[PDB]
Amino acid sequence: MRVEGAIGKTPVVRLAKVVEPDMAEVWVKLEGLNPGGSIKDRPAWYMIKDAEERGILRPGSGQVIVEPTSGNTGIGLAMIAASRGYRLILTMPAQMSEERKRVLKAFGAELVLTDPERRMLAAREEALRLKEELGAFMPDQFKNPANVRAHYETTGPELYEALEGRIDAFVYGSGTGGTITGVGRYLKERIPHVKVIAVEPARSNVLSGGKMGQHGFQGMGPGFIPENLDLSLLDGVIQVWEEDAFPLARRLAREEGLFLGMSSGGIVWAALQVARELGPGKRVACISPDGGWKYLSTPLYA
Amino acid sequence: MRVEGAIGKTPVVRLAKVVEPDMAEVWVKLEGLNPGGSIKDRPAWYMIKDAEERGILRPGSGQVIVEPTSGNTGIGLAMIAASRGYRLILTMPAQMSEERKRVLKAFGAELVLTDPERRMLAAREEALRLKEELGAFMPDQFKNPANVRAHYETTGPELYEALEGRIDAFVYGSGTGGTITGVGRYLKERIPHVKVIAVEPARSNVLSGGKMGQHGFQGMGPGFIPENLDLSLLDGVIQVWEEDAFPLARRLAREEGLFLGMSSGGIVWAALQVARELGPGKRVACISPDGGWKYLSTPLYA
Ligand SMILES: *Cc1c(COP(=O)(O)O)cnc(C)c1O
Ligand SMILES: *Cc1c(COP(=O)(O)O)cnc(C)c1O
Ligand SMILES: CC(=O)CCCC(=O)O
Ligand SMILES: CC(=O)CCCC(=O)O
Repeated sequence: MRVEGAIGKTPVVRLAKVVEPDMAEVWVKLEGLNPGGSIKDRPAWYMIKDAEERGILRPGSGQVIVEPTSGNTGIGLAMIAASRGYRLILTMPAQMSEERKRVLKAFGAELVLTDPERRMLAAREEALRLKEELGAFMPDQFKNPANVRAHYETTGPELYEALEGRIDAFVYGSGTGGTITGVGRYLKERIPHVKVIAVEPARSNVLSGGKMGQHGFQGMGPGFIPENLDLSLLDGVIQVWEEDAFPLARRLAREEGLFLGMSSGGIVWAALQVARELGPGKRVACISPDGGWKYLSTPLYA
Repeated sequence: MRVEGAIGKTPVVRLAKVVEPDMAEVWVKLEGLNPGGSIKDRPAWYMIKDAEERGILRPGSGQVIVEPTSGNTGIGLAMIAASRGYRLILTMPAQMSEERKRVLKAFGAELVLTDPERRMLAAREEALRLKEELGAFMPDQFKNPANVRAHYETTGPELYEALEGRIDAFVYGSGTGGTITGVGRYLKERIPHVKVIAVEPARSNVLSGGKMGQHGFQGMGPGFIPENLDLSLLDGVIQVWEEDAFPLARRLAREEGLFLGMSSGGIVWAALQVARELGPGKRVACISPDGGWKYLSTPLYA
């Protein structure tokens, strides 16, 4: 079995200290336990695997893959690219941590820095150009149906099976929209009354009607509605503030022994609120995108 | 399920690019995918669990626990102490990464930095001094049989089960000696011809007859023979040099998508030497204690 085969089958834990007596049960799936350290392993592998299936990519060819990403997707892709013999090129703002660059380079990925002023736009522009020049494959994580497909085929099934189908609400901090759509559809088909609740930064509450803005929940709250996010699935949206979430992430590490990432703090915080709403005899499920290792420099853990 | 319950059940992959055609199959169990990020999660839980079983510790008591460690053991214990409500104190050289201190403190552990020049010697003395003035419990990872029992009860079964009981040689870079002993006994009770081969830094070849010395394989090579190490299980000892292991560690990440730790580089290297001696058809299994994440600022990945 290759590294990709080790993707998924992550455990789920039930919170026992940060919950309150009248709360519904709260379960968290630890995606930080994937080979690449995050939930992106799934989408990364599926977008490339799908590309192979369609005859766009040929394994061990050295073919070029390019994607504009400054987060876990770049890591997921670098890991997969390294395994299947692909030449990966990632575009990103120069403000990128002199820490995150090292891991990406460790997998042999090529990093192309872009105007820190233009940001996401410049990164995408450069990636598109490279796509054209090198005739490379571009995942395009926000529009790629294979992103959703990964969670519809693995993440969803895993969560449903591990929780014996006893799920009243599913909570997630949407980023590319793939996880909530993927898991969302899967659970809906079998638990039609299940409530799918999205979570977004209060400071960039585009799903609530608000407007884009800076926020510290790395990995989620893109500042717009991506093509991969199916709104029809949502039964509500919870806005989370760094002021409440970070302290909670600290309680999680300290009291539950769960050292999770920034997006996790907001997501679990949301799950907790949904848990108060539903009450005893109900089970709320959510997902921890990644661990707290890559955020030791943020005020969340400094 | 609590965090401690999400420990283990780690995947095992087969190398496909770094091996040669005249080599036996080479399988690697990824212990970096445990909640605490390393193989230590197991002995950490077992030593604590054993203490609770014997009535030395009651969960949520806030009872003080002390242990000298500048590696993964401190992290696993930190996670467990946080999960079960215990007050952990760790002693270690003052050098210590600042991020490494941040992760331990994220779990609420307390740190005591000792004399850098005298390495673990100073930490050990400072930990004993604390056990004496506070009446604290001390895991004592090098002498505690629970360390061993953890691998004899989970790691071993997992590996045997995952490889269809087909294992010709098991290779491992002994640290506390718990893993090679625990897994070793397990395998040698079910596979009459299985060869258990220990691995140690050439620069601290205590098992080979040489004397202890400074080396870069963090996590293994204590520079002495620990109680937990059952020498009667060994069928050989391979010495490894960083000049060999590190380049390979780099190759594993770039060619197999396996971003592993320093000790993993030396262990895998030794595994290939065995894989070649045994020849094709045969199966060699070894274990990757942890991932590359914590070593991005070391000459291994910087
Ligand atoms: C990808 C990611 C998310 C969001 O999941 P999507 O499937 O992209 O909606 C949240 N947090 C982190 C840290 C992520 O990497
Ligand atoms: C603990 C450890 C080892 C050695 O395993 P033992 O079970 O202690 O023999 C090797 N490498 C790393 C990184 C470790 O943390
Ligand atoms: C909503 C996001 O910012 C997603 C980032 C996804 C990534 O590139 O890891
Ligand atoms: C033999 C060792 O160096 C062991 C290190 C185990 C520890 O992380 O404390």
